[PDB]
Amino acid sequence: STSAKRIQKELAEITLDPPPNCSAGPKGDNIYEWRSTILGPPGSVYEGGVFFLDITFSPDYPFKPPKVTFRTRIYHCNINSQGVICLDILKDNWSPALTISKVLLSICSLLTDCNPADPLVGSIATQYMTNRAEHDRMARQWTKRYAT
Repeated sequence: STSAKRIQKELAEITLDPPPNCSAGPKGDNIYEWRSTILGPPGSVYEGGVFFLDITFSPDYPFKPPKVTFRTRIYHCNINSQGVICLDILKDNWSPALTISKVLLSICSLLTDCNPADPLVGSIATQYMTNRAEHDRMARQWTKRYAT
């Protein structure tokens, strides 16, 4: 189908050229259900953390973005306690020109540079801007606590 063929193509692509600090692929024979491992970007507050994400592709992929959620609890203004990720390209800015590699690169980028002006957890966004020192202390603590 349009969908399985696209997924198989994107799987070959990502296996050959994975994003830095990231891997991703099917959980089993069902090619629509992937898992990903992302390492906290070196130099970031998440460094040393190992984060797991679930990825579910639609039967209408690539016309609907993949559903991507953090399984691993993380302290981040764009990622909530249910692992929902506030990322334009996962919602209104998706297009069929994008790929699961580009999504995962953008999420890696998001861990490096959060978007506090477009927050999912406003309290954390406010903290990032007014008391960065403390935000970063907490992000580090949660990384060690939950992602190690």
